[PDB]
Amino acid sequence: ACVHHIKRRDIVLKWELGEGAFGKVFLAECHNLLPEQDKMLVAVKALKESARQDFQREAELLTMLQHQHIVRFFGVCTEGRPLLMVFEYMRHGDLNRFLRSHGPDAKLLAGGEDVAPGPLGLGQLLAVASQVAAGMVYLAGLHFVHRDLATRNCLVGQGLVVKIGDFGMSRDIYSTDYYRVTMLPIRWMPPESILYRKFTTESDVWSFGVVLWEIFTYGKQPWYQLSNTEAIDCITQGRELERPRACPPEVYAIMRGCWQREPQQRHSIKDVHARLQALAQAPPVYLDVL
Ligand SMILES: Cc1ccc2nc(CSc3nnc(NC(=O)Nc4cccc(C(F)(F)F)c4)s3)cc(=O)n2c1
Repeated sequence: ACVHHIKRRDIVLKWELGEGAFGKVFLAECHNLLPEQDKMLVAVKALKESARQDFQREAELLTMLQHQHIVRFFGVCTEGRPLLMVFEYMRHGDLNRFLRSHGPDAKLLAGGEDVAPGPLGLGQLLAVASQVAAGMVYLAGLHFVHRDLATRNCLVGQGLVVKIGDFGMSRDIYSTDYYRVTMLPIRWMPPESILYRKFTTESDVWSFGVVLWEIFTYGKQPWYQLSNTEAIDCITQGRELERPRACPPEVYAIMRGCWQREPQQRHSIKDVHARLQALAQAPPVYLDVL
């Protein structure tokens, strides 16, 4: 009723794209979806079913959260089974894979339609960071706490448009990004979330700090040199991730502003976005000097 509905005959499955424990994702054609295009490509998540409640709850939530830098959700197909969720197709996949595929080792081959060859430049990295921050501003505005913000949960589309999601499936491809106790994204979590199990807007800005670090390391795992327990010890004792090689000091300052140990002392995501956007939009003369 709140959720938009799509007729099963308007979805034509093409092939699989990914697969987790709670579902499979297919590339599909969807007819009569938008006035612009009579036919268009979409990504279809098929539920592996109790789970219908979570499914319907997720659909209601996704419909509410719709915005420029949040993953575009078109609606549901509930006529017969399996229950389908229909999303915008994002051709570059998740931001972590994208970052790794354009690292400091990348050359002409990595070049493409949307992106230059070689490592992503400072200007491109800032544009990615800015888009993610804009998504987190919107969620902060609505008083929603993500709890699992990381580059693996962001998608990258044509023209390097970047959008936040939350893929149940991330627990499968990126299993080593979680500590199993339930699965906790320890490496992305602030001391108050690890110690006291409190998750807030402020724990999300900490996590965004880590996302910024991921971006400027071309998708390396935070604390990759550490086991899960060693990482808990480090975070709880106040160790901070080192400045990435590609990160200018100005941007590392924005990361540190996210990692203030006291939640209330962390900069607001709005301030973080404001600074990163200014930098993303700054002229090459300015950016060449950082
Ligand atoms: C090559 C490739 C591979 C995979 C692929 N996958 C897709 C979408 S898959 C998908 N599944 N479930 C989803 N749900 C979800 O994110 N819910 C959610 C829950 C809470 C909060 C929020 C948030 F973030 F908005 F706040 C979102 S989004 C499109 C595509 O184009 N893909 C392309």
